[PDB]
Amino acid sequence: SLPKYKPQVNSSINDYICKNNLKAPKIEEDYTSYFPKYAYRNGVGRPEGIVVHDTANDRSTINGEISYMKNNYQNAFVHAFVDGDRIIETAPTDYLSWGVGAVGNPRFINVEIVHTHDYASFARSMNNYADYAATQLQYYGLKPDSAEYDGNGTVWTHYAVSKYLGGTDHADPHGYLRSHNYSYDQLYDLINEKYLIKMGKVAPW
Ligand code: NA
Ligand code: NA
Repeated sequence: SLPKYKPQVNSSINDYICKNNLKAPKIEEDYTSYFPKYAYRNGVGRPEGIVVHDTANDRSTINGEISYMKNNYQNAFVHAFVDGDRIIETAPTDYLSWGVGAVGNPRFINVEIVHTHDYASFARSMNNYADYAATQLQYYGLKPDSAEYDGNGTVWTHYAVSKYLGGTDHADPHGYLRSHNYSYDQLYDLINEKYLIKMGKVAPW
């Protein structure tokens, strides 16, 4: 059989996710007819990676975030939102979204983490981000490569886009993940494992 993934980053939260065999919900669509449908720089259907954002909002729900975004889409919109219960895709991943400024937008799928308020719901939200991201990497034939420390790859934080590409100055998701005793590198390891499970290279949970 296939080898179990050896975690490359210690994570008691990822251990919890795996041990309890958490299952991500289905990706559901909530598209909006008036959002623009613009190409990535290499074409429609040509994303180069995916960005981790968080809503920076301790009070909102995923429904409130989506309501706000549909009203303010000319200022910002993203591809999807995840929380502890749902994965909602709000724009097709084949077209760009307005989520990470003028340099990153023509390159990357943008996904927002909605804030959660207990341990189990936070863990699920991480599992859900990672499932969605691994799914996109697989579908588009991208392999996980973290850009955090070298400015190159297919998985980016908003912070990394601000640091290496410019066009924006946000610092998500580091502070938010830290507040829940997690980190971007633990998330990345979870994306990597899930990608490898989907690609049939390591054992499913
Ligand atoms: Na898609
Ligand atoms: Na890299």
